[PDB]
Amino acid sequence: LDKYSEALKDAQEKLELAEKKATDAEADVASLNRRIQLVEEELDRAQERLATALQKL
Amino acid sequence: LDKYSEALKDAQEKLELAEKKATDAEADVASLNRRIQLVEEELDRAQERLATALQKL
Repeated sequence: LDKYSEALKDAQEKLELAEKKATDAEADVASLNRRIQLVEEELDRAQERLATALQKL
Repeated sequence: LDKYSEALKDAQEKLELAEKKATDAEADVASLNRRIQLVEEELDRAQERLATALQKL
């Protein structure tokens, strides 16, 4: 009962931590998706500014 | 024993799933991290190309 209870408190805590890791990994997926998109948008802007600088050049 | 064994297999399944929520979220953030590294590297290369175009300008 304890082997399972212990395995459970550990599986359950590991779950809360895996769920937390998932929460954080997902928070990071979302925070990075935001950041990736921000760098993609800023990249498009750098590329547009580059096309502009190159046309001005 | 069954209550703990079941709660355990469920904590373990939830754990494997949460680990996969995290692994998939990790795969996604990792994909995104690769994208931020590549896009941000291009942001900076575009920004550097831009700085170059602007300096040349």
